[PDB]
Amino acid sequence: QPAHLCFRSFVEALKVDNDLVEINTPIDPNLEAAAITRRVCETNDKAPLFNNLIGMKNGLFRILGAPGSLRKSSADRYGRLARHLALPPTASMREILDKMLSASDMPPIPPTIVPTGPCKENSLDDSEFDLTELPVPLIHKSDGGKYIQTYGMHIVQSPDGTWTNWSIARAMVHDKNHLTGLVIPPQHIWQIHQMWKKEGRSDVPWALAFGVPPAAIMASSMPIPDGVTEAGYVGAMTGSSLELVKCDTNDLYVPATSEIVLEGTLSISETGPEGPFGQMHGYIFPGDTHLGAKYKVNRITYRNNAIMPMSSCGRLTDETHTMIGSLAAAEIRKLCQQNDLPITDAFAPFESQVTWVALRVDTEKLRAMKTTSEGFRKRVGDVVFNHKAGYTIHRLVLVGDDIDVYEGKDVLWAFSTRCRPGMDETLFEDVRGFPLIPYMGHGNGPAHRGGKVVSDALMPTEYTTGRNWEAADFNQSYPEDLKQKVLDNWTKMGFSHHHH
Amino acid sequence: QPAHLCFRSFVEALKVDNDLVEINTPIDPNLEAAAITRRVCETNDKAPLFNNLIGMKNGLFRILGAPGSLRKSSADRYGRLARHLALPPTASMREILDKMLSASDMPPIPPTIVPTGPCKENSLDDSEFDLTELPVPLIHKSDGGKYIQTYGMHIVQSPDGTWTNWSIARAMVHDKNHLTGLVIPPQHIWQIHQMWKKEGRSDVPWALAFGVPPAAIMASSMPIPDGVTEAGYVGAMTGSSLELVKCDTNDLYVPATSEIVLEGTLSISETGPEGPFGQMHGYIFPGDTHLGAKYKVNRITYRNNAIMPMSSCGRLTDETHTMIGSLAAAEIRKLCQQNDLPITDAFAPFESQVTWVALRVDTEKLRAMKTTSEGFRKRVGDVVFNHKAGYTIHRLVLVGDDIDVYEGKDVLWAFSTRCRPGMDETLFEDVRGFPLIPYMGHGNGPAHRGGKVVSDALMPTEYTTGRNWEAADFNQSYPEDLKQKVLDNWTKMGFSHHHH
Ligand SMILES: Cc1cc2c3c(c1C)C(C)(C)C[C@@H](CCc1ccccc1)N3c1c(nc(O)[nH]c1=O)N2C[C@H](O)[C@H](O)[C@H](O)COP(=O)(O)O
Ligand SMILES: Cc1cc2c3c(c1C)C(C)(C)C[C@@H](CCc1ccccc1)N3c1c(nc(O)[nH]c1=O)N2C[C@H](O)[C@H](O)[C@H](O)COP(=O)(O)O
Ligand SMILES: [K+]
Ligand SMILES: [K+]
Ligand SMILES: [K+]
Ligand SMILES: [K+]
Ligand SMILES: [Mn+2]
Ligand SMILES: [Mn+2]
Repeated sequence: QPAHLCFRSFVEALKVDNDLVEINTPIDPNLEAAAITRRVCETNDKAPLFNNLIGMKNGLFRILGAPGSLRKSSADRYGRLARHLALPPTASMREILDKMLSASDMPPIPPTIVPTGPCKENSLDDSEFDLTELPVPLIHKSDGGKYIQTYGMHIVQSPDGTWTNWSIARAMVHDKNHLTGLVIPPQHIWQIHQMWKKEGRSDVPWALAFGVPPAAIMASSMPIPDGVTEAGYVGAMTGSSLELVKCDTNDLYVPATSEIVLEGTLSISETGPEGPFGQMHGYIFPGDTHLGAKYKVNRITYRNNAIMPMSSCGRLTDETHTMIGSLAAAEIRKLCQQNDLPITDAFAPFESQVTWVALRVDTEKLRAMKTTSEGFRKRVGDVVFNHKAGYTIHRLVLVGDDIDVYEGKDVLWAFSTRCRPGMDETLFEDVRGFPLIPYMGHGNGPAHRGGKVVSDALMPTEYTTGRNWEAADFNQSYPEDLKQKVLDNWTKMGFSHHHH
Repeated sequence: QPAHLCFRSFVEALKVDNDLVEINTPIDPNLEAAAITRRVCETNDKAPLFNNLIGMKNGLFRILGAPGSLRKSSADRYGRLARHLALPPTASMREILDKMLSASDMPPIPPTIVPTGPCKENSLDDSEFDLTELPVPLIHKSDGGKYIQTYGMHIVQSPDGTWTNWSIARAMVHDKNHLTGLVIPPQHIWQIHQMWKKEGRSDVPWALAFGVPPAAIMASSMPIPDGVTEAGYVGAMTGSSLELVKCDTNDLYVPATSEIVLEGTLSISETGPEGPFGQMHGYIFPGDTHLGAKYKVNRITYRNNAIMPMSSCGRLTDETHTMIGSLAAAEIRKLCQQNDLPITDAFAPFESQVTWVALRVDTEKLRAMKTTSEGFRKRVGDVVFNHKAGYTIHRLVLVGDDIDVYEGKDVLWAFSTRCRPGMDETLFEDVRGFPLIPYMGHGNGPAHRGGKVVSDALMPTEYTTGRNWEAADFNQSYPEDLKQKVLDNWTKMGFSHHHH
């Protein structure tokens, strides 16, 4: 089975890529696995596969850390992401995001139901498992629980059956048969949960699948539109119908090659303690526990020699940056284009802790609009910040055509030199804010509202007659023939490879 | 003569450091020397010494590029700066800035007049030189003139004789015997020029010395206080009186080992076309020529085999960043401390194009002040932005004790995660602005006023009870014994030197 359609095959791809380290000696899930993984993430090392995890019983479980983190080399920097999508490992960010947006004007390819799959190789009923006895990792020393769920896919369906949503949301072990987790607006898991609550008849049928097809975990991390079933979108993007099996205890369908599947319910009435968790902005607030959603687990099914993917998230760079940020940015690009705004490219700079998105403007189109900064800033921010795709993003940086938004140094250059503080900015206080950013939920103002800004790093002539500068750099401040001479004579003169 | 007291010795130090490339084949001063130097600056390579410059006549001149730029290695990153000051080449930025601030509470050590020096080895009177015939570089392709003066020291004295100022300010060749250059408020060259203009009796006696003692060019780049003679300050910092010789045509005194000295006058009445010049923010605005100050050159004196230092300035990283930014930041640190503000450290992040300064706060002292963000922001910004040392700086970022302000990635982390846009900021519109930033002089508002901000990246409990988070990183989210195990087993497990 191809790597993008089967997690087990993905793992093998990473091996073949010389991008895996298999650790076959005992590793403690209490902090050690996550510490190793954190180090990998801070240094762009190879992904760790823990094949000998202290506490693994009856095949539950091995761990793969850093499944969507960065490689060291520039030439295959995003290679692990490319492997989730059948792309060459040298694929650019633009090519990855274009792949993820490609199904947005294609017909969905609905999934295919099959009678069984690897995810049925083993099962544990209500009398045979205990979630407190599994080798669930403690990821950060101050976490409020053992976070089993950092890279699985929650599966919930609208009461009417018409929309089945796949998404990632964190969850931790509460007791032998329950999790607690984040279910917050405007996320689709929350939107669906609200529909069940309003109906008031039953708890929400639920499954959580770990080690799902890599192309599915990437759509899981992406804010595709409301009411769109991720399975169909993945099918369209990959050109193939996903093979799903029915759960044993409910009528939901899980990917046939899922490593591990939990089946049960998301309560419409109960909560339990959840968090804190060391998260995407880089922080843990020890003791900041709050009531979260509560899931009941009725049944576990799993592959032989099951592997649990884990994100040891926090400071740069991990899946919370590479996937959350980039995929939001992709959707924001599309949203802007659909609103007739002249945006060519969007990216969340890692340097911003994925709280900014830089928007590359087609300034020939902008010129034709005959507008102003004030007007244009307002229009862009109203589009993006009133939409779910803008939820995580607190600063939009508008930049002209000379800036590569996929290069943080060039975004910082433009921001610092072209956007006058105050005058070239519009503040948005009456928009939904992202509370998990420290300056929001642990800050000076309302946790859930405002704190957003559009920073205009377009120069004034970009609205009127065209760019009126050249950069004072090697590329722009010297003619071609000279530059090439300089390069050709560089090592001859005594000064100091793409792949590395 | 020691490297910090004699430019020729500095050049030799760079050789011995294996931090020089001597180019003995013909190099064109029309763009080629500057292009090579620009490439060095963008890649942190070795400094270039052009010993064979097309157009050099009668010993005028060789060029040394990138005299204060960065080295490739982390361990001696600031080694060229350290060599200007007799510091070890592994010196930290904090150690360099502390050295530059060290003379601020010491008695000045006034200079010593000597009867001659190397700078008198050769001379050209009013009938023997022509500045248009020298090998003055064209530094960027769109510059408005050939910028002879990018790393020399202007020497002007108050009418009353009490203050002799040393500073760097750009200047370009106007004609055979004149330069034009920037003389702008609040710079000391401008302050002195104004005193002469108000007296109205004569043009300002002037000299411009190139290849001066490296400890003197660093004070030249630093905004020490009004009325303080740089020579005395350099003397105190170095522990030795500087040896100066009298000019031939006026009563000013130049460093005895100056490579090249121009003597003449700065006009109190004439101007001429000046600029554009590819500058510290990274931009040139082709055609943006404005009237500048005009200097008349009466006499040139020079060393045998004279060497002209040159800054090929623009995008990161060159002397405009490493010296302008850092030295301003140093003076801002002191200023804050003298105003009873609990600032421990200041640095201008290169990522900001040296338009920001990050201010590290002693939060135990802050707590004792029993204040608020709003109040504290106002107080800091009133100090800094009403002072000359704050002139170039448009954003102040306040950060707590966990942040190393000398590390741009940590400043960006804190800014992006701890400062709520709008609410955690105070805008300053009634302060002097720095017009050379593009968003000022080529922007939407007044070129000379406002555009400044204090961004408070202190969290709320830093004002009250103490930091209430841990970072979700390897350093803070795992106990010591585990971290050390992980490190000790890193290469055993199969994962991947300070000097590299
Ligand atoms: C890739 C990844 C994604 C998330 C999350 C994680 C990872 C690795 C962690 C490791 C589990 C951390 C945590 C970050 C939390 C976060 C909250 C809200 C938005 C973004 C991030 N997490 C989400 C979490 N979302 C929460 O609501 N809830 C979560 O707990 N996300 C992001 C979430 O998958 C994306 O926003 C999707 O667009 C949601 O899908 P949806 O559009 O609602 O169908
Ligand atoms: C290290 C360096 C320093 C400057 C300058 C340059 C270099 C390499 C360039 C290459 C010549 C570029 C140019 C940058 C311009 C600039 C203007 C005003 C402030 C900062 C920079 N330049 C200055 C220029 N200042 C101008 O007024 N005038 C100038 O032309 N500076 C900075 C200037 O030396 C410092 O502000 C000093 O504090 C001035 O000394 P002072 O306190 O007035 O005794
Ligand atoms: K999704
Ligand atoms: K702007
Ligand atoms: K000075
Ligand atoms: K703050
Ligand atoms: Mn969805
Ligand atoms: Mn001065």
